Amino acid sequence: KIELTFMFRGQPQEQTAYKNVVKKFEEKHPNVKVNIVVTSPDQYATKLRAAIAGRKIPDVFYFNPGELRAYVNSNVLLDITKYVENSKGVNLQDIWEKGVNKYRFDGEKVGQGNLYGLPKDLGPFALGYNKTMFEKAGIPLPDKDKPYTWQEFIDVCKKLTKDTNGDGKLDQWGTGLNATWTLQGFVWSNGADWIDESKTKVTVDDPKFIEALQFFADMQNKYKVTPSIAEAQTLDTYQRWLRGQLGFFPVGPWDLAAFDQQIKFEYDLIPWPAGSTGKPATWVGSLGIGVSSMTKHPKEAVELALYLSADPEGQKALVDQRVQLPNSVKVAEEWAKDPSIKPANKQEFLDIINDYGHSFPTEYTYNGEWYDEFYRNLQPVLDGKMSAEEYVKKAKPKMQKLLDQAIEQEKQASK
Ligand SMILES: OC[C@@H]1O[C@@H](OC[C@@H]2O[C@@H](O)[C@H](O)[C@H]2O)[C@H](O)[C@H]1O
Ligand SMILES: [Ca+2]
Repeated sequence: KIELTFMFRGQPQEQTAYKNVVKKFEEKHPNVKVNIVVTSPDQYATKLRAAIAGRKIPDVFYFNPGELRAYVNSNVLLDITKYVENSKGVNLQDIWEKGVNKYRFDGEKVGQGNLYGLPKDLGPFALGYNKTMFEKAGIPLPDKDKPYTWQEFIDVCKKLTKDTNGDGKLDQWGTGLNATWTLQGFVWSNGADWIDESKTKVTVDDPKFIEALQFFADMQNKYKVTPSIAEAQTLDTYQRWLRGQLGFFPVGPWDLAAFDQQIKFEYDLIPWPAGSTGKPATWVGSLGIGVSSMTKHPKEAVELALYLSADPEGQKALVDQRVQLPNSVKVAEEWAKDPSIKPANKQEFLDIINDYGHSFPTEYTYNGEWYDEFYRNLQPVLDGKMSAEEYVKKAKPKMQKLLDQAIEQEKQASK
């Protein structure tokens, strides 16, 4: 007799996994029916923004931690603190503190106070390598703890780049990294960032940032350890990694089901190569599961969010279906130590969460438009048509104006 709308995003395997777990929820709560609105990851932001613009908000939905403050100011998210406190034996204290705290807001700052969402997951973005490829080539395996230097990384990528079937054409490459998701680690491990410590000034014109961005573009254009521009257009590097054509490619826990189904070679996880700091860097993603401020059924809505985030049965089903690592810290630690579950070094995921992972810069700002503008016009750098130095000088004032507006608009919306 109760109906909830649950809006979310995922790759195909994730959609299937969450749809299955929602059916489990419906079995446990036969009086609640959940109507699903699901999109691809790239389509999600536009569809959720449209729902919010029309004040027709789904009862339960994924959202970006960087939107928390804005969503609170516009009364989008219900304060679910009391519903969670009164809930049957769930203890958020077993859940990653870093995850829980992204969705707390005390009226002034994120990280403390009332709960406005529950963590879907934490998403450490690790580096994978193709072990089959290394062993066929006779190249010593990467170390599981000590990062390659950038020069060492290029050296091995060059050794992996070859014509394996002897037809005269390269058909295997060291890597093929997507700047949207992998530039951050090179920037951060080189002691740079998109914005300063105060999170109010754009710093992409830092020589350290420029060096990292130029090195990144140089993998394709100068060192030539990737498929060509045309080859990547023909078949993107994610697909080429699945087919066993690339030595290195990132791995997130959300990839594991897809990789189980499609990857036939052996692969394992390693630290990212490190720049001038000598310390590896990468990001830890997260999404929140929120409840509409306007929902007619707040108890049931929070029960669904809890079932996906913290309930041992709901969580076990998600982890079993290989679309995330456990939200419970103790369960995650035991998971990582189980050698029957691959990759062998899935401990690297926890090392990222605990030690060397960072947040996206937009998690700190009121909106992310300033950062989207950096990426919007980045491709000529990546394809060698414009230098990193020339681009960041051009982009910086456009980014700064947008960041300044985010800062101001925060002041005006929180009155
Ligand atoms: O394109 C391959 C895909 O991109 C990387 O993941 C980035 C991002 O994170 C998830 O939340 C979204 O599904 C995805 O677009 C990974 O390399 C791979 O999943
Ligand atoms: Ca060939």
